Amino acid sequence: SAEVIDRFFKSSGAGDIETAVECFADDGQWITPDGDGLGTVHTKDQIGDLITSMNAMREKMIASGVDGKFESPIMFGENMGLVRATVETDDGKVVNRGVDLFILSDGKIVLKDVYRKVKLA
Amino acid sequence: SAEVIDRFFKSSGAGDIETAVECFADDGQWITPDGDGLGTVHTKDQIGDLITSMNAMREKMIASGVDGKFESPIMFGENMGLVRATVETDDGKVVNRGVDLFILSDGKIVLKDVYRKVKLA
Amino acid sequence: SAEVIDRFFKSSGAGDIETAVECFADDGQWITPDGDGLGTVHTKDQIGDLITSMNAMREKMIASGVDGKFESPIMFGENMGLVRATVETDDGKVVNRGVDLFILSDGKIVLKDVYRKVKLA
Amino acid sequence: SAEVIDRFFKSSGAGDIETAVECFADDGQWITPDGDGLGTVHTKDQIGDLITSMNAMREKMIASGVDGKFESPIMFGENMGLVRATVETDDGKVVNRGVDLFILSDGKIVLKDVYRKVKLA
Ligand SMILES: CCC[C@H]1C(=O)CC(=O)O[C@@H]1CC(=O)/C(C)=C/C[C@@H]1O[C@@](C)(CCO)C[C@@H]1C
Ligand SMILES: CCC[C@H]1C(=O)CC(=O)O[C@@H]1CC(=O)/C(C)=C/C[C@@H]1O[C@@](C)(CCO)C[C@@H]1C
Ligand SMILES: CCC[C@H]1C(=O)CC(=O)O[C@@H]1CC(=O)/C(C)=C/C[C@@H]1O[C@@](C)(CCO)C[C@@H]1C
Ligand SMILES: CCC[C@H]1C(=O)CC(=O)O[C@@H]1CC(=O)/C(C)=C/C[C@@H]1O[C@@](C)(CCO)C[C@@H]1C
Repeated sequence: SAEVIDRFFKSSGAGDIETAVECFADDGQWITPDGDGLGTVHTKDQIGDLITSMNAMREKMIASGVDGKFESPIMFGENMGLVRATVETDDGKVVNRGVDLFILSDGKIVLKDVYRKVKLA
Repeated sequence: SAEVIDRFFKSSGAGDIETAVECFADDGQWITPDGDGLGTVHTKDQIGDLITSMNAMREKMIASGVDGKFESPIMFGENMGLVRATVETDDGKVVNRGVDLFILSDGKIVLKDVYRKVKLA
Repeated sequence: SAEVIDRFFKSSGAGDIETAVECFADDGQWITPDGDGLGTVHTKDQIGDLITSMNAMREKMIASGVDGKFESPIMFGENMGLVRATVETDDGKVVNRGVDLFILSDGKIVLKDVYRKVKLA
Repeated sequence: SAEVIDRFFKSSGAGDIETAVECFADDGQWITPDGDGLGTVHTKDQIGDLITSMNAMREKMIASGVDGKFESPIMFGENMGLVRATVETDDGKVVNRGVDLFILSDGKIVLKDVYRKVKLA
């Protein structure tokens, strides 16, 4: 169900690193679209740092008049959720859009990945 | 459910600006595929004007023998609907096609966005 | 439901022009991926001829060792079905693939369109 | 349902060639993204060899520090399942991703196909 995805967004968006991390199965992975290949894999014990570093990135974006807006997850059965994301300037300009994929197993996240429109570095 | 999406198409297609606007949550956004970026964001109080201006555009299209045809929304659970759109000439020629995304929250539209085949200016 | 889509494939695949045509609403359209634009629109009374001409095309393909294989439609609620198509040579070579979109209204087809991988003329 | 897809992954991943093969209808096809065209068709009696040869390929990949990870299938009704695949290096680098399509009929696989991001030879 969507509860673990909701919990993840709320806790990770406030810096409750420990709650956010615990949304992931011990074998779960969070794939970010950076690095040599199509992405970089983060395991559960890499994910707390990742959250912290993405929060710091978000603050720089905000200071520039840009921020991401995440919609409530759309569930496809119990084990998959799609989250629409839109990155917008305060002037009303979409600068990026994408979909966060969540694959769940047993109420935990086993895969978080993103598909984005603009391949930002 | 699809009722608010249906209400939106019927009212906005006839110029009932006030009913159409009220289909959107106060925090909702309607993204149009124009502007510097991947689109331009319209908030609820920008949406009435937008409807009026798109109706005027539609009349110019019709006078040229071109018009858009929208299918009934296909629901994915309660909170997402997809609307197929086809732009056709009176001679039977598809000139554009796309999908209108609706994300709902609490019976209101929180995101209307479009994906189109031809990136028309 | 899928019955009208199944009926359409069975009847149109055997040349029962009248049954196939009657699967379409009077306002339905069948879009083929040929012509000046992204496709060409066929109304209900253009569709019988279209079926005949596509059957004749299919026979030429078969004589060349190529044929299309259609899977059973995958339903998304009552009013949308997706049909996977694969075009294969008798030597085991996929030469095209795509998805037939069916949008239904009231048990009739209101839109049949195709998305294909190879933009064959 | 997903049972036949699960059975197929478990048995084919261990070399139980006979169980894996019997997951396919007698008319089923497994399409691999190699060959002259958009893929190559394997019938039921070609599929055992295919499994063996893909296992041997997998062992070479593993010896290079690369392996594929398959998620549990996401069902769309009874007759379609999507399986997310990610190919990763042991250093945490996604090198390929895709989706395995399964179309079922009567509890058997009638079509297995893949869509991949990187068109690897
Ligand atoms: C993992 C890739 C990140 C990108 C996507 O996933 C979709 C996209 O294109 O934009 C994203 C970047 C973005 O704009 C924001 C606001 C990231 C913030 C983070 O958001 C949380 C809630 C986790 C989800 O990322 C905690 C952080 C504050
Ligand atoms: C917001 C982008 C507009 C495009 C799409 O969304 C999908 C696409 O490619 O074509 C569209 C343009 C089009 O052809 C029409 C008929 C617009 C009319 C408007 O339609 C209403 C019902 C609202 C929905 O747009 C009120 C207006 C009369
Ligand atoms: C309308 C576009 C046609 C293409 C698609 O729709 C998907 C695709 O890429 O290949 C198709 C062409 C094809 O290979 C066949 C076998 C057409 C035969 C016709 O099939 C029937 C059953 C109607 C459905 O087309 C009656 C005809 C004998
Ligand atoms: C049929 C195309 C193969 C590719 C995909 O399907 C998705 C993708 O991009 O990567 C795949 C290649 C891959 O990395 C692995 C691990 C193949 C192993 C095989 O996996 C089993 C379980 C069958 C499913 O393939 C038995 C074999 C050991």
